[PDB]
Amino acid sequence: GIGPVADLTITNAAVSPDGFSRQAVVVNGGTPGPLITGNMGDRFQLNVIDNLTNHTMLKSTSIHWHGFFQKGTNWADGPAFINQCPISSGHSFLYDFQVPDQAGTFWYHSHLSTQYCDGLRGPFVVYDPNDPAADLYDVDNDDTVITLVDWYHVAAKLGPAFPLGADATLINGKGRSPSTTTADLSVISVTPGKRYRFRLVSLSCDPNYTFSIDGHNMTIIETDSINTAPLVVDSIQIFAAQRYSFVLEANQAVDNYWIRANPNFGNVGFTGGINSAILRYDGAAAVEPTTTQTTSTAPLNEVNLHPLVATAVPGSPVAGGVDLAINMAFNFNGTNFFINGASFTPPTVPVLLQIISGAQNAQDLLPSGSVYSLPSNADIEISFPATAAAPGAPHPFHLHGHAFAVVRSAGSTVYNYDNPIFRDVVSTGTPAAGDNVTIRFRTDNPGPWFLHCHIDFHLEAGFAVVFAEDIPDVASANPVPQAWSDLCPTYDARDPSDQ
Ligand SMILES: Cc1ccc(C)c(N)c1
Ligand SMILES: [Cu+2]
Ligand SMILES: [Cu+2]
Ligand SMILES: [Cu+2]
Ligand SMILES: [Cu+2]
Repeated sequence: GIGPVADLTITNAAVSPDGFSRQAVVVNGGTPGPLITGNMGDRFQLNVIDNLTNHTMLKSTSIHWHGFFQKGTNWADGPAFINQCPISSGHSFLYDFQVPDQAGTFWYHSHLSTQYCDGLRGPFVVYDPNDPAADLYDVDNDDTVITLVDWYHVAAKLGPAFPLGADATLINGKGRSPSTTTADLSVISVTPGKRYRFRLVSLSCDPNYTFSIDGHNMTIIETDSINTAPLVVDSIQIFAAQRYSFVLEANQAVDNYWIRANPNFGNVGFTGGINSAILRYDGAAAVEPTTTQTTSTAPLNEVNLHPLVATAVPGSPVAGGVDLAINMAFNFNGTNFFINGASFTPPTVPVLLQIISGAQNAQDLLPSGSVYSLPSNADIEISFPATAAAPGAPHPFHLHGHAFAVVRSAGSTVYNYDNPIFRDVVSTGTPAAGDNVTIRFRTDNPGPWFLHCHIDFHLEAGFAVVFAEDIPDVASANPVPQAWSDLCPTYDARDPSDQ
């Protein structure tokens, strides 16, 4: 892939991953952006060159590196109006951060409005030179990365506020729509007897996917960048922005096998080969598979996921047994989402800048009602009670700057204070199951961090909140480069359309 130091030139271009031509936001020439890679400990210097020209998809841009804690570099997190002002067309900005005690599968994508739905998204992998699970597989490179994308024929700002289905699922950049069943599919090669570490990443904007491979099992060894105890699975339900590394042994008869990624809504099923890709054993003919899907008897269940290494759940083994506990009461009034009676709306001055400029607490920070103060070095517990007042469930919630422990998973009434996995994106389940997904984390990273549903269309509608973590240490902990301090002046000078 493209080493720790690289340029990411953003432009507009007509594209047709599913056979349908449409203008989009492209990175270095392609929508599923280029795979970015590096090793644990590597310093990353990703220069984002904004050469966009299309206002309707927004000439401005900002990029978030999903999963990375960005400790000491809160200004490079990406969230527009949270940690920075957007980059302006004709300008470039350098994201320069280090990745220390982190290694696994991630991705990058615009964090400006719904722009990542229009194409600014790509996979990001950080290898571990001494990976604990290295002995469990033979191949792990550019070809074992699998990306899932919900592709729309209509641009994000031109279609419905809430699409309710993508025209086609893209696996590794390719796929078919009910109207383009002869479009080329992605092919993933495996050689007999070899074990592969496949890195499954959802770059989705709304759909969650039920992923499976005909005739093959899958051993999960990673969830959202956290090393996981090996778990043999039949199928994987992956929500927006989640990731899973699973080992697959090419131990079946040399042949072509269907790789399925069935979305929860939109064009479901596999008629005409949609929502599909191809697993091709060396020696197999270049033809479509004809293998049949069988019933899943070992579905992945988050509750069955455990950290590879013993990792203590912050706080105490009791409900609320924590320093600060917060419940997120979800709501919707039609066009907009709410969290604790507030509907997020981007402030003009980015929250990081507000704090650097003197912001002393939650009351000062804007927008009002969407910011929470978090004391440093403390245990936090948050609950997301599924309420039908919030349509669109299951809502995958995401926390920036930290990995959290899922003490209670969707579709379960258990509270695990001893063995829960840690991850950064979690499904908050749904209301007939009486779900009440609950997570915990320790405030070990000073700075303002976003917390929101990763269904971009819901984020755009205000389904978000901001955590102002340890406000006093914020400015000192996150020194900002000149280029960052210039972002806002150059962005605010732009005319509404001359974006
Ligand atoms: C409001 C609303 C209704 C239905 C779905 C599937 C989403 N995402 C959002
Ligand atoms: Cu993130
Ligand atoms: Cu994200
Ligand atoms: Cu949502
Ligand atoms: Cu985010």
